[PDB]
Amino acid sequence: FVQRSDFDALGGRVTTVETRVETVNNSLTG
Amino acid sequence: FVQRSDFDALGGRVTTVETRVETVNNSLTG
Repeated sequence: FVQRSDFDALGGRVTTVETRVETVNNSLTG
Repeated sequence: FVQRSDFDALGGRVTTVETRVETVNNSLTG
């Protein structure tokens, strides 16, 4: 199985990418 | 619960997307 810390660590990366995928789209649209 | 294989399988997708989100931004910025 997998520990809670590893799952929470991966959750931060997913949230961070969700911000960048929209910042990049907004930056280039400008 | 969830097995280690499924967590590691999802880890590859997150890493792959992290590369594409920057390649796409760099390709369009060029």
